[PDB]
Amino acid sequence: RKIQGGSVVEMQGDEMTRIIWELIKEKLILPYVELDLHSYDLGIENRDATNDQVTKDAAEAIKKYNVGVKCATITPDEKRVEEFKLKQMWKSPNGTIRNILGGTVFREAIICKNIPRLVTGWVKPIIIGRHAYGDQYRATDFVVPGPGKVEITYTPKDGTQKVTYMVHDFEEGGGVAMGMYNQDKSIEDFAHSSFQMALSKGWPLYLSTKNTILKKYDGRFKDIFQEIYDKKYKSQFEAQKICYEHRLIDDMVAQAMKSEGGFIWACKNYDGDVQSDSVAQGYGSLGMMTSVLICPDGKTVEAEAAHGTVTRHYRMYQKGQETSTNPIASIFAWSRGLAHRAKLDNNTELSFFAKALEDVCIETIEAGFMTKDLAACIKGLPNVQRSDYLNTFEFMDKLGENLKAKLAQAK
Amino acid sequence: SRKIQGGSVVEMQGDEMTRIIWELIKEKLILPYVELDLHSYDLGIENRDATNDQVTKDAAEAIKKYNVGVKCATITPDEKRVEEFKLKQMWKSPNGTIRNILGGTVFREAIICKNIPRLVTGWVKPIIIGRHAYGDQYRATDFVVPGPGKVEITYTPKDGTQKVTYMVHDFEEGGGVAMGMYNQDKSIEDFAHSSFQMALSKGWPLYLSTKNTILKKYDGRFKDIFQEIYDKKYKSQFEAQKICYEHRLIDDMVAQAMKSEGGFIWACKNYDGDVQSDSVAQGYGSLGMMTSVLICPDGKTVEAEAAHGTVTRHYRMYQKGQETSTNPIASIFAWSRGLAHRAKLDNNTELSFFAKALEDVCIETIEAGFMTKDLAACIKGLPNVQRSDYLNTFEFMDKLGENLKAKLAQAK
Ligand SMILES: NC(=O)c1ccc[n+]([C@@H]2O[C@H](COP(=O)([O-])OP(=O)(O)OC[C@H]3O[C@@H](n4cnc5c(N)ncnc54)[C@H](OP(=O)(O)O)[C@@H]3O)[C@@H](O)[C@H]2O)c1
Ligand SMILES: NC(=O)c1ccc[n+]([C@@H]2O[C@H](COP(=O)([O-])OP(=O)(O)OC[C@H]3O[C@@H](n4cnc5c(N)ncnc54)[C@H](OP(=O)(O)O)[C@@H]3O)[C@@H](O)[C@H]2O)c1
Ligand SMILES: O=C([O-])CC(=O)C(=O)O
Ligand SMILES: O=C([O-])CC(=O)C(=O)O
Ligand SMILES: O=C([O-])CC(=O)C(=O)O
Ligand SMILES: O=C([O-])CC(=O)C(=O)O
Repeated sequence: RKIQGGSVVEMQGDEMTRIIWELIKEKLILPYVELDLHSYDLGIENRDATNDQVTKDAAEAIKKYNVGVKCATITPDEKRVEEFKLKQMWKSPNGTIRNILGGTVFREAIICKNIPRLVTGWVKPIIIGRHAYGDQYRATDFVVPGPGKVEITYTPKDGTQKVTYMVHDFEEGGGVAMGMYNQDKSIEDFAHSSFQMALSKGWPLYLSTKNTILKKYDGRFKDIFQEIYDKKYKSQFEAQKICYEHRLIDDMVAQAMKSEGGFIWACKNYDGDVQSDSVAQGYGSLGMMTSVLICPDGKTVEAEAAHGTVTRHYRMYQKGQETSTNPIASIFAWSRGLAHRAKLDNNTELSFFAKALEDVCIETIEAGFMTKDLAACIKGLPNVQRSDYLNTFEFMDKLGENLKAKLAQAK
Repeated sequence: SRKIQGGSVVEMQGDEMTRIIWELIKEKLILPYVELDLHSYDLGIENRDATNDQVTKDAAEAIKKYNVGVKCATITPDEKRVEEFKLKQMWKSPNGTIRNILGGTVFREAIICKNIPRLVTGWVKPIIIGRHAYGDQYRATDFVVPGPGKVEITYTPKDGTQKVTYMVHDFEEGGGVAMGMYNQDKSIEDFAHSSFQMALSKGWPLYLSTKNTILKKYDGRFKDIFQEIYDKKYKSQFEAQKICYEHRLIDDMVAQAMKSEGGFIWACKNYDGDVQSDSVAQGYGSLGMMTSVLICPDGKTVEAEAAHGTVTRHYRMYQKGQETSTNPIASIFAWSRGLAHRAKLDNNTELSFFAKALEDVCIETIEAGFMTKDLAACIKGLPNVQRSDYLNTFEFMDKLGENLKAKLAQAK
C-alpha cells in the first residue's frame, strides 16, 4: 500500500525540466505516494492558451492547500513570442505567484562530500533569504520613445497632498524608464523571517543594501531591519553569541566570497536571485540547490529548483544528442514540499519518505554515480570522460533503483 | 626640474584610509620623479560639505578640460555619516556625480601576482568587466511612501502629443518605498561600442548580462541595442578574430563566470558592474588588487580610480592606535593608469616608461614576498597569518618606494 500523502499543488513547466519532472513523478513519487494532487500546467503554451489564468489559479491553490511544488518555467521575451507564437509577452509565473503569496525564498546548496567546490573557503553553508516581493520583479517599465519628461507622482489616499518628482527630462533622444516599489509590511515580514532563520541555525545574519545610493528606498530596508532587531531579537541573538550586521552589497559579496560560510544572508529580491546562482555554482552546480518560499502565514510553502528550464540542454535533447542534466534540485522540490505537507499533517510515513528520497540522492552521488556537472567538479571540465558520469536518464534510473531498495530495506 | 615633465592631471583627494595612502603615494612614488601641472580638487567629505558639493562638479568639468583624472575613494553619506560629520545634506555619491557628467564605461580587472592564490579555482585568464557608468540606480529618484495611496509614472512628450500615465502601485495598506530610474539610448549605444571595441582589442569574447525576461522593456532595450550594433558594425570583425558575442541572463551569467576559466569581457549594467566587480576582485585575491578606469565616449578622456572604498574599518583601527595593513596597490594603479593615459595623449615617452615601471615595481615587490596582510592571507589562510608574513601600511609603501627608486636609478 502507498503512503497517503494529502493535498499538494503541482505546477508543471517547460523544456528540459518538464521532461525531468515527468521522470521524477514516474520513477520516484507515484510508485510510493498517493496524493491529493492539484495539478496546474504552467507550460508556456498552456499559459498562452489560458491568457496566463492558469498561473493565477495555481497561486490561489497554493494559498488554499499550503504546499506547492513547481517545475521551472519559461519567462517569455520577444524571441519566445516568435518561437511559441505567443499572444502576449507574459509575465514570469514565479513573479506572479510570489507577488500573490509574499514571503522569503530561502536558498541553500545541496552538499555532497566528494564534490569539490569552486570557492576554496566555504566549509559551512551559506543560506540566502531572498525577499520574494516587489522591486524589479513587479516593476512598471517602458521605452521612452523620444524627448520628453518622465515624472513619478504619489497621491495619498486621503486626497490632501500629492507629490510629483522629476525622474528625467529627456532633452535629446529617448531611452527607458521604470518605477518599482516595496511595501512596509512585506519588508517587516522579510526581516522577521531572516532573524528567525538565523536563530534557528545559530548563525549570524547579514543584510545587504545599497543605501548609500538609494538612501530612501534601501534606507527603509536597513531601518526596518534594525528597528525589528533592537525591539524583538537583540537579546536572543546575544544569548546565542551571534550578531546582526548591515553591509553594503558590494562589500557583502566580497565578504561572502572570502568567508568560511555559516551565515544567513538577507537579500533584496534582485540580489537574492543573482547571488543564489553565484553561491550555488560556487559550491558545485545549479542542479544542487534548494529553494523554498516560506510565506508570512507560517503555514504555506512553495518549493522549486533555483535554476531555469535548462534550454541549452533541451536544444541538445531536441537534436537527439546525449544530455546529462542534473535532476537533484527538481527532486528536492518534491521532497521539501512533501516534507512540509507531512509536518502540517503529522504524517509520519510521508516524513520518512521525503527524508529517504533526499538520502538516496546524496548516497548515490557520494558512491560515485552522478551527472556530468558533478563529474566536472571532481575532475575538471577538460578532464571529464564519458565514463565519469551518467546521462540524465541513466541517472534517473539509478536513483529509481536505489530508492526502491532503500524503501524495501526499510520495510 | 630635471624630473619628468608630466603635464596636466586632475587630482581628486578622498577620505579615511585611502586619503592617508593617497598622500603617501604622491609623496613617495609620484612627486620625487614627475613634475605635474596638478589641478587638485579636495573631495574629502568635509570640503564637499563646505562647498555644498560644488567641488565635485568643478572636478568633473576639469576632467573634461584636461582629459585625465585620478581619484581617491570617497565617503558617500547616509544618515550615519550626516551625524558623524554634522553634514548639511545627505550628499550624493561623488562617483555618481562625476560619472553622470562624463558618461562612458568603467573597465575593471584584477591585478595578478603569480604567488597569490585565488579563492576561485578556475580563473587562470583575466575577466574584464565593462560597467556602464550612467543611469539606472545611480541616478534614481527614490522616496518613502508614507501611507496608503497611489504611485504613478508619467511620460510627457516634448512635441506636445498625448501624455502617458502608468500605474506603479496602489498602496492599499500601509506605506513603503518607490522609485523611478532611467537610461538614455545614446549612453547605451556608447556602452555597446566600448564593450565591442574592448573585446576586439583584447581578442576575447564578449557577454552582456541583463534581466530582460523580467524588465522586458527596460533591459530589452539594452539587449536590442547591443545586438543591432553587433550585427551592423562588429560581427564581421568578431568572426575574423575567432570570438563571439552573446547576451545572457544575469543569474546564468554570474554562475557561468564562477565556473569559467576566465578570458572574456563582461558587459554589465551599472549596478551589476558595481557588485560583480567586487565579487570578481575578491575571487582573484583582494579588493586592493583591481584596476578601474572610466573610458569616456570621446575616446580621449579617462578617470582612473580604485574600485574599493575608503576602507573605513581599517581607518577606525588607525584612529584607535591599532596597526593597519591596507593594500595600496589599487590606489597606486589609479595614478599609474592616469599617468599612462596622459603619456599616450602627449606622446610622452619618459612618462609612459615611468607609469609602467611603477606597475612593475608593485608586482615584483609582492612576488618577492613583501606584501600587506590581505595578500599574506591569500597564501597562508587568514588563521595562519603571522606578523612576520606581512608589512603594515606604511612599511609596504616604504618598500615600494625603495624598489621604485632602485628601478628608476638602474634605468638611467
Ligand atoms: N525558476 C524558474 O522558473 C526559472 C529560473 C531561471 C530561468 N528560468 C527560465 O529558464 C530559461 C532558460 O534560462 P537560462 O538558460 O538563463 O537559465 P538555466 O535554465 O538556469 O540554465 C543556465 C545554465 O546553467 C546550467 N544549469 C542550470 N540548471 C542545470 C541543471 N539542472 N543541471 C546542469 N546544469 C544546469 C547549464 O549550464 P551549461 O549550459 O554551461 O551546461 C545551463 O545552460 C529561460 O526561459 C528563463 O526564463 C526559469
Ligand atoms: N569608489 C569609491 O569611492 C567607493 C567605493 C565603495 C565604497 N565607498 C565608500 O567607502 C566607505 C566604506 O565602504 P565599505 O566599508 O562598504 O567598502 P570598502 O571601503 O571597499 O571596504 C570594505 C572591506 O573590503 C576590504 N578592503 C577594501 N579595500 C581594501 C584594501 N585596499 N586593502 C585591504 N582590504 C580592503 C576590507 O575588508 P576587511 O574589513 O575584511 O579587512 C574592507 O573593510 C563608504 O563610505 C562608501 O560610501 C567608496
Ligand atoms: O526570479 C526568479 O527566481 C527567476 C526569474 O527571474 C523568472 O521567473 O523569470
Ligand atoms: O534627470 C534630470 O532631468 C534631472 C535630475 O533629476 C538629475 O540631474 O539626475
Ligand atoms: O558606484 C561605485 O563605484 C561606488 C559607490 O556605489 C559609491 O560611490 O557610493
Ligand atoms: O500594483 C498595482 O496596484 C497594479 C500593478 O501594476 C500590479 O499588479 O503589479
